[PDB]
Amino acid sequence: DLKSKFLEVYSVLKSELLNDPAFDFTDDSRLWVERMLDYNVPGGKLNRGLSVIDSFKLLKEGKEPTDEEIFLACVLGWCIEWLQAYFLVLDDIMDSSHTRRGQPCWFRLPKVGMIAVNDGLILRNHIPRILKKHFKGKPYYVDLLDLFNEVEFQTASGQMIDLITTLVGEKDLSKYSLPLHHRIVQYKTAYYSFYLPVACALVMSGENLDNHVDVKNILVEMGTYFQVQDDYLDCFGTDIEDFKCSWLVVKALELANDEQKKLLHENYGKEDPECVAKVKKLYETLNLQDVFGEYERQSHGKLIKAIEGHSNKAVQFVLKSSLEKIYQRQK
Amino acid sequence: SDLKSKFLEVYSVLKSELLNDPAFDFTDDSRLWVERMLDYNVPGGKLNRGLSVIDSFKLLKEGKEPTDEEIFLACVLGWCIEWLQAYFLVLDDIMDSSHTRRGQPCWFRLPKVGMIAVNDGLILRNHIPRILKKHFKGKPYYVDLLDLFNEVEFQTASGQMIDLITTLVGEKDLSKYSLPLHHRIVQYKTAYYSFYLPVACALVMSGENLDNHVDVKNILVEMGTYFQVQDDYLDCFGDPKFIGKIGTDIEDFKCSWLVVKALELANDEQKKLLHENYGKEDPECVAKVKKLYETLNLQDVFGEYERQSHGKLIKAIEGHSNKAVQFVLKSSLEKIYQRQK
Repeated sequence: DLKSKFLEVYSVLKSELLNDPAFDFTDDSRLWVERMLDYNVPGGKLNRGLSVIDSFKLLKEGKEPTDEEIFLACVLGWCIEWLQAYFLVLDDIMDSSHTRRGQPCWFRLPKVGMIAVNDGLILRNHIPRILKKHFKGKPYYVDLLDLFNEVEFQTASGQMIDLITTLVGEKDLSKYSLPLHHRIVQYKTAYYSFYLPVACALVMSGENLDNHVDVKNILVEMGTYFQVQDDYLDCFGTDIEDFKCSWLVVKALELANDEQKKLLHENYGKEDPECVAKVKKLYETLNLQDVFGEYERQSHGKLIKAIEGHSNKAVQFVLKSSLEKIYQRQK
Repeated sequence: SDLKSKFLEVYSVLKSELLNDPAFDFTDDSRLWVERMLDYNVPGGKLNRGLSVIDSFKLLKEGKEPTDEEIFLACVLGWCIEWLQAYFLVLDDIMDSSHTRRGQPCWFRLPKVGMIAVNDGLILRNHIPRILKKHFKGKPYYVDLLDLFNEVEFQTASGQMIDLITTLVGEKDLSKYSLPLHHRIVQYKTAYYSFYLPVACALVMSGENLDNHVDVKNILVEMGTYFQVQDDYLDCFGDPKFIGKIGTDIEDFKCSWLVVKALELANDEQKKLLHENYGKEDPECVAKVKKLYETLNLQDVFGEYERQSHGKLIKAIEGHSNKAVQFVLKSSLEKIYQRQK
């Protein structure tokens, strides 16, 4: 129903981009861009993109959204998926990764290499082209541009602190802390994964985003909790191997004794299954599955009370639906 | 100079504002990181594109003295152009596996940076909206600024794409290289951001609608194409002391204007000579290619191209109905006509 229409809208947007009047395409560059698009953009699960349409429908009370609206919401969802693909291509380059969704990373294919860097740029610059094409006549056009620019800035800044914390500070693991993890996760994932889709739906609904700081705070907290879920599922996956500032290692560094904190310092993300076995058993000995369960339900309580504090029924429906889609997930 | 010093003072102001940005939770580490990256990559060049914004705005302000506030806003737009260029240059140095820029190691070459520089490029680009929002959000031409910068960035990235896939992908047949492909690469990769964008910023500040200045855009794009032809010529026949570096376009198998004109002017033996020497590093082949350029008299062909381009541009410029616009375009032309650096 909606998902099929979303993929159809992908085909529409790709056609428009490959007939863009701002660039003089030839067969070579048109085929290059179309292969790059098909390899990097539509292959994911597209949850963030479709949540735009979901949120827009719930904010239109319990009524029917029209046809234009459905198309527009799909276009904004695809803008979010384009943003994510743009970040992922460059992240795979920076992480020297090999595989994504079971296929080689874009930059790993022999005819691309570091060209993929520029491809990342292309992906990002497709978002204005799309927006201009479908929202230039709308009165909230500039709000869209400001929203996407600010969320992109925040995601890049979160990636920066993740990079510097890890690669520039794996001397002392003491560095990893609970506020540092919270900040990294809030800026790198929460704004674009949870705030941005609902903010798109709100802007389309005619709302001023400056009157919805409550919604933004709640969604940022919910995204932090989502990424904690991700950190937990990576181990219970190469976070330990990659010396990442995971929630699990941070909680372990706060709950262990001097001997177990010595164990962590002397076996964290330093190659070999050996080293990765010791970390997992330290996690078991501290019973980090019960700490994560307690954190999980406690966060759930926080979020539901905060959500029921809001004065708009549709907003409550949106936030409650977002929460239950991830509550006690295994994937 | 007076205005260059004021321009660098405006850089300091913009950097302070960016390091106190309310949209991000800075700590000592990331604030020092962003400041070390900004100072290393943004203010160290010649800032010609940035300062041309102020020059163009003052030329368009026929008759009525610009305020200090207007000069500051023009400086801000010039710095946005320099930020865009810095972002592109950081990523280009990564893609080209370069080693040094302006006599110092490339940002990604420093041991504590490496591939972090990729994300640093992103940071640089996303500084441009932060700056614009900070200083122009209340202006009625704010959205025109955003559209201008987004579209020029799209066109620059696309020009880089066709340059990369022309040079790197496929086999390395030198036949593909042609004059239309060179024109397309050069127009989209350099001309829009180096020549159109500064003047367009000055025009937007003047209250103009850019949709009524397509002629200006055409003239500036053609002028930027001519500028990059000059750069291609000087990369081989220029002076390394005056330019700053030694040109390696022949080694790097670039779709230069010189090799294209050589392939259109040579005979079968000289085109085979070109096929068997262009694009390898060792100076024997480079010297054969350069002396072929000499025997083909590519210097005099370039001189004739330059004076034909000058005549064309002068005629097109004097076709325009606004004298201030004509002054802007002629000032842009005479700064580069017969330049040596």
